[PDB]
Amino acid sequence: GFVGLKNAGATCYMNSVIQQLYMIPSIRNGILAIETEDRAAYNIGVLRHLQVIFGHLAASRLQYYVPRGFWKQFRLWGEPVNLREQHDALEFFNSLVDSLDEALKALGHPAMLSKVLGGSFADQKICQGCPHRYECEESFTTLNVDIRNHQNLLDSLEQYVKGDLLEGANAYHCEKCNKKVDTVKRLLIKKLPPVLAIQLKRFDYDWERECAIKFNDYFEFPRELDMEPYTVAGVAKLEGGSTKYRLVGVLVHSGQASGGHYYSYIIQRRWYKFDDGDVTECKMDDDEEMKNQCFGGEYMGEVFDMMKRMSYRRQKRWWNAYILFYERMDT
Amino acid sequence: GFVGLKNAGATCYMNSVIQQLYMIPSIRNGILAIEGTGKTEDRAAYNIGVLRHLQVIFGHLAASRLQYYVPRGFWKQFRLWGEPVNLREQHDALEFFNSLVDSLDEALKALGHPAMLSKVLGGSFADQKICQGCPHRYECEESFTTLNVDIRNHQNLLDSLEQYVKGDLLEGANAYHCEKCNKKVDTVKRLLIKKLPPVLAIQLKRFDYDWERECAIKFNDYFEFPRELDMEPYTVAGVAKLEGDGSTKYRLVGVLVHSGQASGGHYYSYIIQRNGGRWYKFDDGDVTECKMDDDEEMKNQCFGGEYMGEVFDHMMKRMSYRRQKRWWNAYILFYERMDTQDDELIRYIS
Amino acid sequence: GFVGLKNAGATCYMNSVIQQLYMIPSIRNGILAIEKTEDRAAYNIGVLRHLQVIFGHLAASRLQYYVPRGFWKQFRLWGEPVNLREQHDALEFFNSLVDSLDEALKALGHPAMLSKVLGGSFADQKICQGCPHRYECEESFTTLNVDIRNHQNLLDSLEQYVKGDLLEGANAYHCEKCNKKVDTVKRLLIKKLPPVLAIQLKRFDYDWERECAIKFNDYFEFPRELDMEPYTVAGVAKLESTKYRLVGVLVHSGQASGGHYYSYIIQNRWYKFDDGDVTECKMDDDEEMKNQCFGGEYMGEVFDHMMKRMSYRRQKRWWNAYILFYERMD
Amino acid sequence: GFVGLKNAGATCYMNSVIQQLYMIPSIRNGILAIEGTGTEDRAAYNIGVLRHLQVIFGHLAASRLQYYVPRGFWKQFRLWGEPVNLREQHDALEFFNSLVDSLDEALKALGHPAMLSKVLGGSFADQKICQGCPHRYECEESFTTLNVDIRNHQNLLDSLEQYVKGDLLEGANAYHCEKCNKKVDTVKRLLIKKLPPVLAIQLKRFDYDWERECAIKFNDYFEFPRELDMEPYTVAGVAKLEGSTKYRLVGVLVHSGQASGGHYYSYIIQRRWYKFDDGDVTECKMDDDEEMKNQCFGGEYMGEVFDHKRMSYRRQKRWWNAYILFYERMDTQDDELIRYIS
Ligand SMILES: [Zn+2]
Ligand SMILES: [Zn+2]
Ligand SMILES: [Zn+2]
Ligand SMILES: [Zn+2]
Repeated sequence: GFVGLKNAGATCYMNSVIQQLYMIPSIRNGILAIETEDRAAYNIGVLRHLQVIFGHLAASRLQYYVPRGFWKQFRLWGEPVNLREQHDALEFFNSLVDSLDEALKALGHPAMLSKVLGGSFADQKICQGCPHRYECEESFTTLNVDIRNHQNLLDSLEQYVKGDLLEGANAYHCEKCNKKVDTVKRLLIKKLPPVLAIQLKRFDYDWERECAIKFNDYFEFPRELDMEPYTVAGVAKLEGGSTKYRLVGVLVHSGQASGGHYYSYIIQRRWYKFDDGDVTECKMDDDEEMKNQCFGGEYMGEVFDMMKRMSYRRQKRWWNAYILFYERMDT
Repeated sequence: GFVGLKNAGATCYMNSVIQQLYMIPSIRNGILAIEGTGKTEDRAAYNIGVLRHLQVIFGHLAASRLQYYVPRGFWKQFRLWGEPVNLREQHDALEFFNSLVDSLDEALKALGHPAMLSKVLGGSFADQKICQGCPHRYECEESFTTLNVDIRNHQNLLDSLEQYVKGDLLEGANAYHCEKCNKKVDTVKRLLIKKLPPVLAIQLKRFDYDWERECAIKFNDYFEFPRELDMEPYTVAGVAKLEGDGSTKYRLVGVLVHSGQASGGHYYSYIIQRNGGRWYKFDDGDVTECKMDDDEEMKNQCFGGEYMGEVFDHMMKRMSYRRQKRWWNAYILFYERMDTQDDELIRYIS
Repeated sequence: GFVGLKNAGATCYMNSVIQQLYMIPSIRNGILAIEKTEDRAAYNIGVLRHLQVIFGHLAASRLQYYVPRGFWKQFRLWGEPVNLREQHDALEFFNSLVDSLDEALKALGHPAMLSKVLGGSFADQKICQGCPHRYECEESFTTLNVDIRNHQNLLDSLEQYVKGDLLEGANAYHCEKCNKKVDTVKRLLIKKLPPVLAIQLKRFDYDWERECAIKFNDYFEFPRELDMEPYTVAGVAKLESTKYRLVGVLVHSGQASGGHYYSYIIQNRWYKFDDGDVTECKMDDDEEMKNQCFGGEYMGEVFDHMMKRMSYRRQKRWWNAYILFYERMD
Repeated sequence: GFVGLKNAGATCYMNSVIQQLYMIPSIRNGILAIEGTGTEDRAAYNIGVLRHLQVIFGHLAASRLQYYVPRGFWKQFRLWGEPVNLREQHDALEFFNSLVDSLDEALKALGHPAMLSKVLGGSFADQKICQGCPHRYECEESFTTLNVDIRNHQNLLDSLEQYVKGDLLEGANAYHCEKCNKKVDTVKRLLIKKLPPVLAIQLKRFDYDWERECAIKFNDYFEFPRELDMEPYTVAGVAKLEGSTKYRLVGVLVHSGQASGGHYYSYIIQRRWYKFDDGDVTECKMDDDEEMKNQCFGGEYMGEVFDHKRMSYRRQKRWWNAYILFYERMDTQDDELIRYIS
């Protein structure tokens, strides 16, 4: 079927992301089709080394490719990479796509990854105690959604639209009126990308225990997604080109906040599970299995040990979806 | 022979502002030079109406033999954020100023000219976020027509201008989200001045609300400001010079003063006559002479603050020391840059 | 009870113009309300100041004429010093004077008054006939200069501004957008109309053969009432206030190089301002208007030989209107 | 390598200009960066023009195909109101003017500056220096190209000089000084007030002949340099004699053949030269001065013609030659071209 990627030590965060980029036809074919002084050669070398990986992923009959070249080339925000250290896979995704678009521009090409993954918000402030309204465009490569106060994607996406009331003491300063005014601040989507990448905000820091911490809360997301209710236009239609998406990719994280393990479930343009060296078949077409493998949450574990005693302990599903990739229905 | 402006009832907020614009030569000569002046469709005519009536006023200020002019056309024409103006009601002089420069600029643009008041009065900040726990830095441009400085927690202009540069440290639980690193990171948020205007209008933030009393209030705190001002330490260049990667000097030309309570009270303008061959007090219909060249008078009329009043009553038989507040003080400072009729404000652009 | 102005030698061109500006209410009262490149600004304020003095004496004093010694000393024509015995073009004088007075005001803070009162503009239009483009720019004017040699009356020569010139054939207009020559009408419409409209009859020119300036004394009639609408941007556009009354005729009499200037002006009734003497006149009557201002040839009836010979000879009326001043009804 | 553009019939005038615009980086990256594009008629029209140029620039940057077929542009584009017959030849400069005007209108309407006017736009100071009187008259006149005379000069510098020398309005044809109210001998000249970042220069090779009822082409010899100093033709430069002003040649839009037909193509420099001839973008020897001369300067030569046997020698014209030169200023992606202004 497919070709894997060897893990150097703790580079599943590289693999899980690359493999997801590889499986977007537009980025695969885009990258393979390409014929401060140090930074320019760096970025091109990253693009150049990604090409090689893409080449071997298309070509090879071997079960996995070792990307020794990428590992030596890659730097994460300038500094050198310890291949035994785990890193935020999103942080890695952000560093790679910047560098690729930097590398393309540097060879007089149009910014591909920004085009395929880039959207923008209309940041709207509607003043309620005065007639002023303010908006600026703010760009995004990922949509970052709340996991701790919502149980599914649609509800957390609606939070962008609902906004926050800037009120009383915490009121918005209207520049024109020269006063504090009660005001809705919300974010609508102005430009929807051909590929919509969504981060489930599962990671944070525990002050009381001096360490990074993972929220494994239950959180569900659909196979088909309609973004119209969250767009500028859509909200205008309510208030007085394709807006539909299908799930194609799930980047999972499994284990602790500091370490743990990354892998990627992806559709064949059925579902395959890309886990470092081994790209296996899986039941992601089944909804219960989608639920157990990705939605997270608690359950009652039924523990046995030589199977003589039976314990019943609350367990966390510590394996769950971190990043969702959705493809626009006209793409 | 300076002409005043009639007060309709509570219109000193218009007069004080208008007079300050009239006395900026580039604006005066710019506005008077615009020919062809004499819903979406409604607003372009409205805005040109505003421009037209200002031209008229400016005309009479420049020419009339009278002690004052009565700008009825303007009063009838002017609408503050849509609503028609009740001439008996006091308003924030800065609101008025904002509404007025916006309308003028929109009139001039509709007529193919540049946004004159935005060119003369407009600057811009560089809103810089400097991450301390990661190598990232984020910058965006934000325009301003007025620079707004804190009066409560500072005692002079220079120190409160320094607050823009010193910034605020976004830390701990309140830490900045670096979107590339995808984590909370300790960060300095600050504003440096990117573009300095030929005329720099400065708001002393003297008004707020009291929830306990359900009324607007005035902070009459002491606050001093100099006659010459160097803006370099607060600019992008000047801070880049200090860190290691056109005139920046300014002369005080005007003080728009507010006197009395936050709800009502009274506005008037002290302004320099820009001359080759001094200060005058423009108070609605009477433009009187004044001692604003002297620092002690400047201090008493504009710097605000508390003092000990020698109060005399009981047909002069009782002297009492009561603590008093100077409720008359500077609200808006006008500063004019040292390298300041410019032909390029009148030229067609569209 | 009007006051005259003394002629220094050949300064009737000054008087004729000054007296014509004195009788414009808005210019009189405007001037009377005003109390290398460094010397230019100081020169101009001298000129304004000195005119104010003349305006002062014309109104207040009851002498038969004023002598403007200071204005003579002060006034310079395009940098150079005035020779008080040298005749000059009264329009040159007018242009140099209105420039100076507006330059003086602008420096003193006031707005340009004379430009306001006398200034108009043209929409300089080019209408391409062989392509769809049109080009318009705005030119300004203090006087309107009309052809006299090829027209017999004011309305028809004003009409010439509108008729324009056809830029055709080998002399065609380059359309900048199309990048080729195209047949084009170039015309001037009046964009802005001044409260006082001043109009030049183009009577003077040069004769290369004789090495001297020429005067054309051709017949040329002008009405007491003028409608300017047909010559305006808006009037032409409608078709495809603006009313004036005559208030002053600046006359020139005699030879082109020398000769003599005086001003007929309305008070209610016409008065002839001729240097020191301000006699009354019959300019209310149309035959006098015609004989004094319109020019043209006539058959002179000459008597000589102690009244024993009558001979008929063609004669030119060498006394005629040079500059008309019209005031806008409002 | 480079992507060509398909000729629709007689649309090499479109392709030759577009390609030259595509190769100006500040225009390329400027046009591609404009979002929100993807009397009432003209606002939609002009934005449509911009949008369809964006897709072309899209395909020229991206495509691995040998040429792109700009079907959307052909449907969209109108020349002075009328729909364009794709079989008709047109003046390449007439196309260029219509296109820059339209792009500037689209941009102004979207709140951005007039990009093409910022990059290609200069202005003259139309001076009139009265010699018989102390008056001087001056007005600003904008230009999108410099138009230079080919017939009475042999090279760029001498014909640029002509602008400075001017015409003497004298004798009966003397200038009317408004202030002096007389005719006065006067120099009328055009000096360059503002120099653009890209300088487009028209060589005036086309006119009408009245005898023969048809358009004609002057193929006279006219040479131009690779490096060009514009200081002596500017206001300040003449003010000396009484931002960089140096330019590098980056572009030559050539016309080949008859006045009313013929063929356009574009030699453009690689920021080494390349020949953009509709669908085929080929290497060329434009770095060599003999090749520059033979391909662009025009003029007559002695042709050596061979037939069967027969070796005749007939005088002949180079009917292939430069029409429009594109020079790029030495101090020239600029964010201030894409900022909001309205
Ligand atoms: Zn407001
Ligand atoms: Zn960071
Ligand atoms: Zn045309
Ligand atoms: Zn002259």
